[PDB]
Amino acid sequence: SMIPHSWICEKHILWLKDYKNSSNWKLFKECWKQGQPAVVSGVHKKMNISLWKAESISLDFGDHQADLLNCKDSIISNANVKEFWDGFEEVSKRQETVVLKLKDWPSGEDFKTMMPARYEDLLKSLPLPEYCNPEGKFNLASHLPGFFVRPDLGPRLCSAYGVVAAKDHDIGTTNLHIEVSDVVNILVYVGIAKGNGILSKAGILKKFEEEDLDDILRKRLKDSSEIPGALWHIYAGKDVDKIREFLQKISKEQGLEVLPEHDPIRDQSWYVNKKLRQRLYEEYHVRTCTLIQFLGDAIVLPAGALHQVQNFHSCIQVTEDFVSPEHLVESFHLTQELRLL
Repeated sequence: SMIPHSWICEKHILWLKDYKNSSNWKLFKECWKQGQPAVVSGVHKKMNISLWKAESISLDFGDHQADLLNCKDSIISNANVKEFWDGFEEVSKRQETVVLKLKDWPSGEDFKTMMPARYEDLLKSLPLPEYCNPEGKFNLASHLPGFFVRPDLGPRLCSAYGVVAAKDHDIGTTNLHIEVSDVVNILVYVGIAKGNGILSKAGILKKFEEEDLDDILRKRLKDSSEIPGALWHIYAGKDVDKIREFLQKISKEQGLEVLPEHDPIRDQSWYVNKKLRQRLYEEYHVRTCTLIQFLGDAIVLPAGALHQVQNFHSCIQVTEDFVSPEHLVESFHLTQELRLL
């Protein structure tokens, strides 16, 4: 009856250590009720390696044109999809180089229909299936009529460079934002970049080690079988109002503050860098949870939580609005009353 686990971020996040343990949902249930996020590690061991590599995604889907975003300014880049992928692990092939992201490509029904093998593999591999799989007893997603859920309810593939080559840790690959539904975020591929004098795998490990981490996290990082990809900062949903007030104030101390009653959280315009996070804590006593997402880690966030992401290596993440076996009771009404209003 043992479910291997620990807590990280001063007991804010449950770490389920065994993706293979079929009772994970029993412990998750109790922490989730309290609004605690969770991380399930090792999900890449269930997944089909060959579907999720950059090389295979690039080959299979490289013919579809899409916009590339420069993560520093969120302006659409001149780069096309082929040049994006060419630069994923080869810094010399990048447009100082910039941090590009291919966001939500593909996503929603198109992910399901145009990448059906990946979609099938995702379904088979989702952790906490009672809560995250469409057929889960506790997942309402498939059940709620149209009006009550986000219109974009579905899987999303995101791929982006790490910020390391640009040498600019003020860049977020995912800016601070709120989740309208519960979501699970799986890091499915980590690409080590080379070229143009970029810091090596070992130097990037050192860069991870220089962050303010929990003892538990540093220990994980010492394990050469685990591959760290991205740095996350996660906020409790109950702190949303204070964070918004803080960013508005910071916006006013800059220029920026022309428009009245702008919502910097809705705008998705901020990456809250180290200096700002420190200032936020002092001024509002809002704590930052720091996580490192390693390959195979599935980060499970409740509706209302806020987070931002900064890839260090190149990363491919798949997100699912996160469905749910075993509670034909709880989360089979967060899309039984949520497709619907």
